[PDB]
Formats: sequence, structure tokens, C-alpha cells
Amino acid sequence: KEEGHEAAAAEAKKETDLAHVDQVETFVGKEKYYVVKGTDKKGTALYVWVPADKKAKILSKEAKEGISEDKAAKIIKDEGLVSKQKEVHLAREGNVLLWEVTYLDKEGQYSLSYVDFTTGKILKNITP
Ligand code: NI
Repeated sequence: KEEGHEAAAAEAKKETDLAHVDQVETFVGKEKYYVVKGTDKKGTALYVWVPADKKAKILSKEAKEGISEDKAAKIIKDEGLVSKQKEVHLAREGNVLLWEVTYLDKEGQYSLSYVDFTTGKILKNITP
């Protein structure tokens, strides 16, 4: 069992329309979020981002309301930033919902770009 996941899944079902949990992942950025993926009772795919901070607000969106994980990767590739695509995770910072796209950039350096979940706008490109 992964730290915080059982609690996050229960919090997601309690406070939203999520009925079934498929996966939970911890996302740690400026803040920590448990990203809970599943479906409502209608069977609609829903994402719920539950803050570790109990004072912060839970956010949820239907999956169909955001760009896909592949599209997030494609956005960064189409931006000409990628030598080797690596991974993508659903993510959040403050009240901004995000896809975090990781890749080796044009200098071979491991880099991260944050793409807006809804708009597909590249919000930040970081090379640690
Ligand atoms: Ni059901």
C-alpha cells in the first residue's frame, strides 16, 4: 500500500462524483497532491486532485475536458524542444491543473515542461 493513497481515494469518493477508483498516484511539486483517476456512476472518466494540505481545495475534471497525455507530449515535441520523449504525468500546482511532460531536450538535458490540462498552453519549461 502506497502512503496516503487509501485516504486520498476515500476523500475523492466522499467529496466528488467519483464512484470507482482505477489508480492513485502521488504528485510532488511545489505542493503534494494525490491524483485519483476513475469513473463516476455513469462510467464517465474523471480525475480528482486531492491536496495533502487539508486546507487546500480538491479539484476534479472529466478526462474529456482536458487534452490527452499523448497530446501534452505532442505539444512539447511540436514546440521543437525534445530529443527523446520520456514520461508524462497528471499534475497540479496551486489551482492550475497540468500535464508534466519530461524529456531529454536538444542539449541532451533532462527537462520538464508543464502544459495546461485544459488549454494545452505551455506554462513553464524547466531544466533542473
Ligand atoms: Ni459503476
